[PDB]
Amino acid sequence: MIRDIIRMGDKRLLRVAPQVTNLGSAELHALVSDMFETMGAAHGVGLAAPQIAVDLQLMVFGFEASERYPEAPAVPLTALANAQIEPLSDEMENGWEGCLSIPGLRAVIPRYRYIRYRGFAPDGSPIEREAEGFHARVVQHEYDHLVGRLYPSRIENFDTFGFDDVLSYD
Amino acid sequence: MIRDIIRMGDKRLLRVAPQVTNLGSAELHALVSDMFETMGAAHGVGLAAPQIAVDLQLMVFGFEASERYPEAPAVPLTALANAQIEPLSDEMENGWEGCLSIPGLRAVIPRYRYIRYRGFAPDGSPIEREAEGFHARVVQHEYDHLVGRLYPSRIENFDTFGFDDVLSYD
Repeated sequence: MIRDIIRMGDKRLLRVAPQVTNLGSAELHALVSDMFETMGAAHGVGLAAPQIAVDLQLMVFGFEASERYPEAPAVPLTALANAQIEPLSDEMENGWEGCLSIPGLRAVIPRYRYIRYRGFAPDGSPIEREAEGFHARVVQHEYDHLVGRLYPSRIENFDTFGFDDVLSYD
Repeated sequence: MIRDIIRMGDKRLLRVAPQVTNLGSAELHALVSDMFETMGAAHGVGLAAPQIAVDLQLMVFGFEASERYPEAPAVPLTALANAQIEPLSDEMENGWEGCLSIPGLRAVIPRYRYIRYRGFAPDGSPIEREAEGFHARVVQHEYDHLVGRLYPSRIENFDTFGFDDVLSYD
């Protein structure tokens, strides 16, 4: 079932979400399944549970081909609960971000180029991966949602913030 | 003639506009007349020339009744060239701003509560006024456009930034 994606301005995206405590549950599986479906219909690369108004530390992401990027490399389809993130270097990198809670817009955002993230698959088994570049950016972006942060508050260069159909920054 | 209002992301809003040097001209009068017409059709409270892609230090503003505010007090219909602004106190005040170059959105922005602004009416006669509150905010906002600045880059509290139909901040 496709959920409504709530848009920026909705208090519910400002919350710090509590942990997922029903790993392996049929309820949790139904929720993630809805998440992938919603992300897919909206052509997202990632989706955080608070974006469909569920106050949980849960995100889905990944894709083979993005209509949106387009030529970002493939990121594996992942559902990850109780995400915690550590950078593996100080190196930052600028890239375009957008949000389905913010349709039409985009901006350039510095993120860590190299991270390890840790958490749980919905069946309860542990996930830990090192990631870089676009992969790492997506997971940093979705994580911010879990902690009530959106991308505008990370913009350093405001010249790069605008509507997707109007921007012409490199 | 109603002009297209260009939207955020358009490089042309990032420019520092040169002075108006054709005061009293029929050309300048036609341009301001278009500006008021455009502002009116879009229900704006102010409009800066760069927002219709004319690279000049010129702004129009004012209204009796705003659909948008609504209950802001009346600000007189003013066309002002070569605006220069000075604050008359250090007192800052938070209020909602929006932009027709940014439709759907709004945020709370600190501005000086008290300013003097100076410049020229289109016939060339000098204008200098002291203004406060909403009046002052409008003129500070339009001025930023002349210097290639938009409101996101003035946001301090990102919780207050969102879509007009979704926000519920006080």
